[PDB]
Amino acid sequence: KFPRVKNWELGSITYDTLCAQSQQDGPCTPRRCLGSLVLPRKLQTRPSPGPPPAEQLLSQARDFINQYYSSIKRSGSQAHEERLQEVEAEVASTGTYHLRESELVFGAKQAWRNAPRCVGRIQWGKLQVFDARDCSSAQEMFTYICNHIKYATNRGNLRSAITVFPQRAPGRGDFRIWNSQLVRYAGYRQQDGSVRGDPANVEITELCIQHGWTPGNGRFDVLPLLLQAPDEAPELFVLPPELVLEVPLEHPTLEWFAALGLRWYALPAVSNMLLEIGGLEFSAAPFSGWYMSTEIGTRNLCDPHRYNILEDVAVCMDLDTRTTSSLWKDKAAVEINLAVLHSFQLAKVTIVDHHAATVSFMKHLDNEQKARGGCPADWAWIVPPISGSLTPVFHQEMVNYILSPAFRYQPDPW
Amino acid sequence: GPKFPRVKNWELGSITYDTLCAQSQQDGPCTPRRCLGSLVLPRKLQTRPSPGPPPAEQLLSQARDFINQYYSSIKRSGSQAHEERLQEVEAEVASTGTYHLRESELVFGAKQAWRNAPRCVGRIQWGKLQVFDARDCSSAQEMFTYICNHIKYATNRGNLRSAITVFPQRAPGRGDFRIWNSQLVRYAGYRQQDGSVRGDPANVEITELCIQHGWTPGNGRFDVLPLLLQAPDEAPELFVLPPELVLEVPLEHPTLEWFAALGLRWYALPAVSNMLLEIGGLEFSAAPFSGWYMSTEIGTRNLCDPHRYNILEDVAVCMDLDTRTTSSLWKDKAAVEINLAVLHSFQLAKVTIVDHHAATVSFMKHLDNEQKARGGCPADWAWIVPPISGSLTPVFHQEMVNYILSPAFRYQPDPW
Ligand code: HEM
Ligand code: HEM
Ligand SMILES: CC(=N)NCCC[C@H](N)C(=O)O
Ligand SMILES: CC(=N)NCCC[C@H](N)C(=O)O
Ligand SMILES: [Zn+2]
Repeated sequence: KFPRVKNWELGSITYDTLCAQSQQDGPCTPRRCLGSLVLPRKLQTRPSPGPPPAEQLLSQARDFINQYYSSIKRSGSQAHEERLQEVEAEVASTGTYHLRESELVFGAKQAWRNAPRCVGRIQWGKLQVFDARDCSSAQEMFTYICNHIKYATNRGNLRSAITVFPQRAPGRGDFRIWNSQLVRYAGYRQQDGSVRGDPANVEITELCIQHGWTPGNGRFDVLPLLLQAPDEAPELFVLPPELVLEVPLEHPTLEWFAALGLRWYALPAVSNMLLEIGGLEFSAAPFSGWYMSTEIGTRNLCDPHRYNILEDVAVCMDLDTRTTSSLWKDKAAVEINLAVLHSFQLAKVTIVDHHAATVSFMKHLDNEQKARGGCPADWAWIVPPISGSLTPVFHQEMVNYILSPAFRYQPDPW
Repeated sequence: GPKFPRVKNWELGSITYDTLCAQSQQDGPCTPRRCLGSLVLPRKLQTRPSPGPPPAEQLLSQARDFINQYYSSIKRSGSQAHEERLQEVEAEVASTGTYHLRESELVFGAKQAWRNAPRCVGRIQWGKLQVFDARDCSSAQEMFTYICNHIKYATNRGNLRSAITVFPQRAPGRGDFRIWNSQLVRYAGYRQQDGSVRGDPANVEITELCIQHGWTPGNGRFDVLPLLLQAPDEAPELFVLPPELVLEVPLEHPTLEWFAALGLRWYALPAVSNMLLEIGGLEFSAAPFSGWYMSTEIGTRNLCDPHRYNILEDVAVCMDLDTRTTSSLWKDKAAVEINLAVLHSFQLAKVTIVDHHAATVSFMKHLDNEQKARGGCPADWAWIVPPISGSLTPVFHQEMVNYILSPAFRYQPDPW
């Protein structure tokens, strides 16, 4: 039935009745918990060469349309009943249907709201939705992306946004953004298999040079985009420098930090996920908000398989890197995170630290408890990578489950 | 590929398949519909008081399974001794409704239970456990003697040795042997008039329970609590631990001279005493165990949790940090220094302790050993990854499969 959910810091308890609406299965079973896994083994997004069972697509649609009219307090109204028949009509005749701009906006916001792994969902209602379904080329995707970047960036005063390109069509190819994010630093594999730049982007980097991109030779070279229209070879487009806002990293008191020459971009814009709304799939729907300092300061810069700058900083800090018990790792991680915050604030670019971010997520949980009777959340992804139990979320139990609309992982186009 | 959970390590890109979970003979709280893995106490393992003797039928299969595990472990599966031991257990259950374990079987089961603990990151030490057999114990008084003996062997003047003391199993129509305290060593939690708590808020209940049972309470911030030991069908008796036996460590920072003036301290012996030890169906309601601390348990959870000592702000103020803004990362800075203090103080006092980095690295070694020896290892990510510097340790990047294997350590309802 309904799971009891406790907060070990306050002693409070709540039941989750929202998970009841979950119409999609996760990777867990009573025999064993696989919630710690990042990617689904079967919850993928298999091909769309043959239409989707009208039985299925139709129930999802009726449900989403139902969701939409409850949202505007016009359920059972006339428009509602007639909107349902339109969908019924279109599906029966073509095997698919289309969303109205307004339904799309509602759908995009709900997908974010439902994202179990997002700690910044308190902002879910503030999302600028760019309808890019009137797109027929890779060059057009690029203009749309450039407009999204400009708006989202807004000279450092970041504004959340999503751009939705054409939905998937049976038997036809997908519109796709090959890059995992609109802005990423190249990863160049060198001599002894080592890597210059972002090791996380080695592959996308190689695919780019393999399509005519002239590579640079730095640690932070902004990658070009590989946009792809249905059944066509992806096309390469370089982003106008003045559009890619970046932040040079320096430390408040450690004068030498700026020397490292480290930097990060201001816009976190995930572009390889799929947006599903009422059964319709949007293979290319890039979204962006703003960074929470740990994503850069802890993960991107200190992960062993990423920039892994932990030792360089510890050495410049003159710390005892001989033993683990000197906590040189913990000490250096704290200064790098401080530098990200300080640097972003100094440059007047939006950013939120992990304490403020998780405090605001706690309010969101409360808001959702009242609004829907629960909130799907993935603990491992919600608790910050450093100072975990120093934040409120750590001490809060959570229920993870899939609701629709939703953002989902999808296979790599190559 | 393999029809078992695929487990990946994102740091090293390596993959493995857990086949050991197929051996799980009990479900957890999750379902295809929703994951409840973050719940601390999900009504599943919960070994609730089942007074009436267990289905001889259910106890038999659990018993049969354990015995097979045991003969497997000594490489004698299918042997004559195995079959005879099998017939024996079945006879004893048939006539008495329960059964008993041989000495060597108890030692094996104890170690397996630790080996099987999903929430323990120090399981690389699982094969080195001192099992004190106290199944002959017949009084709260004798319980106190064994416990003192355990603490003395386990403490070993700072050179800590892992151990477990096993008291009599639960019996049909009889009271359970029970240790009311959550740990052989806990600090008192005094409720204040203004509403606050002096000492450790985690033990307020157990503190009021000793008082209600005759303990003359103190008024310190670190008062070692007495033990409430309960023999079958009898009110728990009260016992006070000889101060010389309870080893404690004063906390000082290596470079911050004022930290020591804070008067902070902690005991060296971490000894869980309220968990149930389950082996082949038999239930050991009282079987306290101990090992040694991983610095973050003390430095981060005990001293910095909001509902515990919560000393973060006090230390941050002494460090002259900006505690009015979150972006100054004042909480982080203070946590680090406090964890450093704990580590430094134990090393100075020559008392066994391991930092979160060393510990997680050794747990990664343990995961590899288990992958080969059993085809996997049940682990609870949220509990394995340290409360500070999570992604800085190797386990953070290691996906993990969680499931229940038996023998096992389980939670049990409070005796009162
Ligand atoms: C307003 C600022 C926002 C902040 C501070 C924020 C922060 C985060 C963080 C920290 C994560 C985890 C990242 C990681 O560990 O890889 C995350 C994940 C996610 N967020 Fe947000 N988010 C924000 C806006 C958005 C927006 C506007 C959307 C969508 C419209 C969104 C959708 C998601 C999704 C789907 C994930 C999971 C991605 C994955 O599985 O890799 N977020 N967010
Ligand atoms: C030798 C060093 C040991 C270390 C460093 C170690 C460390 C840990 C840590 C850090 C935890 C989690 C604590 C928490 O977050 O509350 C834990 C949990 C646990 N350990 Fe170990 N452990 C050790 C010895 C033992 C021994 C000897 C046993 C039993 C024979 C054991 C059984 C368990 C169990 C059952 C749990 C979970 C208890 C619960 O649910 O609260 N550990 N251990
Ligand atoms: C919107 C947002 N804040 N985060 C989405 C994920 C971005 C990724 N963790 C990164 O560090 O680039
Ligand atoms: C054996 C061990 N290291 N830990 C068991 C649990 C102890 C508890 N976390 C505490 O901080 O007292
Ligand atoms: Zn689960």
